[PDB]
Amino acid sequence: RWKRHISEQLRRRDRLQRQA
Repeated sequence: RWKRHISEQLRRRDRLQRQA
């Protein structure tokens, strides 16, 4: 499910990679 919430983020603002 997170794939839909990340697919748009990782594509726009992939700032989660640093958040972990």
